[PDB]
Amino acid sequence: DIGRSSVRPYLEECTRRFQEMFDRHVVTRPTKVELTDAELREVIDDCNAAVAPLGKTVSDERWISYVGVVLWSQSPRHIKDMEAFKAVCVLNCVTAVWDDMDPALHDFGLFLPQLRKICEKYYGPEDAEVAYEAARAFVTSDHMFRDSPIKAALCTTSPEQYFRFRVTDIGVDFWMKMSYPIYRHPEFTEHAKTSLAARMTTRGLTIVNDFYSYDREVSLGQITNCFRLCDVSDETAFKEFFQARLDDMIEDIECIKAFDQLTQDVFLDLIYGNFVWTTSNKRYKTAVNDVNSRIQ
Amino acid sequence: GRSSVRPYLEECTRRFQEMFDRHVVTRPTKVELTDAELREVIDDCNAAVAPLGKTVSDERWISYVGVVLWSQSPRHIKDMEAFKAVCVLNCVTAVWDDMDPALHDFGLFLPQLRKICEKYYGPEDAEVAYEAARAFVTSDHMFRDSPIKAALCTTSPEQYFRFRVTDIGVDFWMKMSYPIYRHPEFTEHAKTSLAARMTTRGLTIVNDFYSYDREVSLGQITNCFRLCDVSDETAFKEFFQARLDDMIEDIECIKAFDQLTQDVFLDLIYGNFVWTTSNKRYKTAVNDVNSRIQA
Ligand SMILES: [Cl-]
Ligand SMILES: [Cl-]
Ligand SMILES: [Mg+2]
Ligand SMILES: [Mg+2]
Ligand SMILES: [Mg+2]
Ligand SMILES: [Mg+2]
Ligand SMILES: [Mg+2]
Ligand SMILES: [Mg+2]
Repeated sequence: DIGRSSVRPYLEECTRRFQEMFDRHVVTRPTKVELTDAELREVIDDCNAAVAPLGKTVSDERWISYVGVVLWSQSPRHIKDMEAFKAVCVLNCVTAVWDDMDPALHDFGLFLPQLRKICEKYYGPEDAEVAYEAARAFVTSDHMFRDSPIKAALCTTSPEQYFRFRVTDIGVDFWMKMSYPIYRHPEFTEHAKTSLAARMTTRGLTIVNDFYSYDREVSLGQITNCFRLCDVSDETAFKEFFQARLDDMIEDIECIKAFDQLTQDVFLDLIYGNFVWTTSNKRYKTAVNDVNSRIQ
Repeated sequence: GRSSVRPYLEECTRRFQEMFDRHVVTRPTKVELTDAELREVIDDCNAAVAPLGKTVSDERWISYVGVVLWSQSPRHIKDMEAFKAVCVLNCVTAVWDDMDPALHDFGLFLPQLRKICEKYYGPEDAEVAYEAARAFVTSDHMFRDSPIKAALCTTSPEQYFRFRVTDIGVDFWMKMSYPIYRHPEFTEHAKTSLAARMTTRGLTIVNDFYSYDREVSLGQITNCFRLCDVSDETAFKEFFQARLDDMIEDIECIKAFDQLTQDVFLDLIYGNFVWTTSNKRYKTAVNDVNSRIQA
């Protein structure tokens, strides 16, 4: 129970083992994108404008905590479109607010038009439609699976059922479909649109996020977390589960290395950069705080 | 030795059927097209593949189209124009799947896919259907001799079925079939591809078993039974049971979806099995309705 309410006893060791895995299997360190003050302010003002119809104010410190995943987990050496980068910054942030909101305040009529306005600001006409549909599908999925029997079944049955749910629910399909304009790389664009890009990266993103967001999520009655599949109060069982998940991440990373050079660079910067950001995000460091609290 | 699953044909067919009777129960049913409807479908198919220069016989079309007739969910059909579109799109992209890639002319074929979608679908639905068709034929082409395909199909079942979510065409299927039903929940699962991911393994394991002999003889590697030594009876049976286990788990989780959506999901998997066991394409290594379409 309370023994199952936290992965704190494993925090240091799992962090060390995560990093050791990346040093061995990815090697290349992720890179932080440095926005100018003008760029950061533009992103944040677009974020505020988009969530203002929903009546909640979001502090700069909160936005900065949301945006760090984009700053850390894109692929700076391959960036060609900084407008598409800023779009991903904004879209990520405003839908992370949605992910944190009480569903009672999920106003599709007010929010969906703001998502379209973002896409139309930053993307060409064709890209705007691809990014928008993926944003729409992400916020719709997050809404419709709150207290759903489907989510309960897919999250409590097996790791295979759980990660299949997370391809969409964690947002990585959305991410790939709004991020391919950053790179203008033909192969990457196709893997993004088939969702093979998302499926290749789902476990490495999800396992890392689930470990560090476990304590917050169980305190909030949130069940979408693979470590609820094991008794985290049982050290031996946890260790076995955790090794199985490292094995999952490793197999994925090695198969990702079969993709073309630019595509695998982007895929691996995403997985490894998310890890680096996750270990520095105060959202993931106490059960409830001013940057991870539920938005009432 | 590993060239054939023929020794297991009878047992595996019986066990598939037993599994379905225990876990699905509800039988699929065949859509009966009128003569005019079937002729409209076949005319559109021929018109679409005509620019590619290879004639396709009525018998071959009827072979391709059976999967749509058997694997939709007739109780819930509301839009027979969308149904006919799925018939045409399935068949013409099946021809593409059988073609030598030297014959893959995107500039001639892609506008034929758009013309089909624009005939049968509303404007939003036509874009969704067309994008999925484009994605399907581009994937089939770009993976024909790709190291990515080798890596995903030789590493583990997990990597293989991940590749099949697109390659077998099921994501395509869901995104062009939701208009048949106009069921709001089904439409969203189609668009997230959750629908496709729930049904991939039950469709792929069946198709792989019955297309193994043909595929191995053409040097096609996209088949999960190449992950086991099919010449080792003990190893095969262990592998085959693990695949039955996968289908069973998927089906039991599908039953958590809403009633109509799960009817559609399970009719797809079980109807595909019914059609596969009566399609002559899946009965010899090469015959006149499964031969490679070479240049
Ligand atoms: Cl949750
Ligand atoms: Cl193949
Ligand atoms: Mg979430
Ligand atoms: Mg969350
Ligand atoms: Mg989380
Ligand atoms: Mg194929
Ligand atoms: Mg084939
Ligand atoms: Mg096959």
